[PDB]
Amino acid sequence: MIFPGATVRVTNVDDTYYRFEGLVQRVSDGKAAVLFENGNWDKLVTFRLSELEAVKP
Repeated sequence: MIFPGATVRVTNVDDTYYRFEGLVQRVSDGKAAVLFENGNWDKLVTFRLSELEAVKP
């Protein structure tokens, strides 16, 4: 149910971006590229779907 444009939260406690929320850019092969943003800072990271949970925008 995670699709491009959806907002997700990272749930893997061993990940740098644990609990960060970002926008899904693309989904393929059971993985999703997520864009995190904060002012002039941003980071694009690919996660396995099992490391992400859908949340409200």
